[PDB]
Amino acid sequence: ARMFEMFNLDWKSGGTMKIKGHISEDAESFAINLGCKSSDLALHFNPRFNESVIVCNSLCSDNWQQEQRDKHFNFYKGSTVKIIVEFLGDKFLVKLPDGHEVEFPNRHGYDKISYLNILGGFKVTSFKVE
Amino acid sequence: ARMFEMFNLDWKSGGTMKIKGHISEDAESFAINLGCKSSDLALHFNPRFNESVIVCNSLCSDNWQQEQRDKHFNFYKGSTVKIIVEFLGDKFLVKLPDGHEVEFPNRHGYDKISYLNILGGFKVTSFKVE
Ligand SMILES: OC[C@H]1O[C@@H](O[C@H]2[C@H](O)[C@@H](O)[C@H](O)O[C@@H]2CO)[C@H](O)[C@@H](O)[C@H]1O
Repeated sequence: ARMFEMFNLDWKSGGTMKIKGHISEDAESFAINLGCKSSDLALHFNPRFNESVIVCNSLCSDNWQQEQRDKHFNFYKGSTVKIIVEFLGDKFLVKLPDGHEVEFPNRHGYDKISYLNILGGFKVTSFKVE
Repeated sequence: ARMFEMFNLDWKSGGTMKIKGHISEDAESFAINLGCKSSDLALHFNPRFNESVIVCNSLCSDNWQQEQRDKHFNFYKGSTVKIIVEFLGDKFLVKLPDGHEVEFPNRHGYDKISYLNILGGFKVTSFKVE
């Protein structure tokens, strides 16, 4: 379910967002979604424990686009983790705890991200945006 | 007017929450609301620029209880402000940047808070809950 939702971010290129939180002992997945509203997302970052893969995708009027899969998966159920997202113009970059970077294109050319939600087995304990 | 909403907080007595953010240049008020759901609030903390007062209250099934008004008002439109809230057994203590504390009684004897929202002219930039 919906853990966290924020509206009216005014997050722009050069922006950095730091999300720390607890992954449920029973999690099968969680997602950090960034866009302009629930049905329009620049970045859906979704670690999936069953397939041991991080899937990224974008959502356009509630239509999912073509996903990207990263098999560098060092997430653990029951743990507290820090995820850093950077809004880098033509792409998003997600830095993981092990220092791996997941890169995802800013396909639809957002210049501002106003909406965030976090769903699934992830309880936010710290959030910072600049 | 809804800016930030979290569910499943699992925040318990002895916990501390830090909410720092930017008060809109054109803000008239903002509110930090903590409780069990949007209709049952242990704490509604509402600084109002049109009255220069902080109104506090609790909400019991969409009924407001007795207001507590704090005339100590050192808030400024357009500024960034850090607010700390401590969940104690008898009360919520809200620590303000200038050292003033607002003590609001824990009228409904909550020992767990699962719901937070922030409304109005306040953009969170740093949130932490423990
Ligand atoms: O008590 C919190 C509650 O206040 C409402 O506004 C009040 C106002 O504080 C009071 O002085 C006047 O007599 O009645 C108003 C309406 O009941 C707000 O509507 C609500 O948002 C809360 O902030």
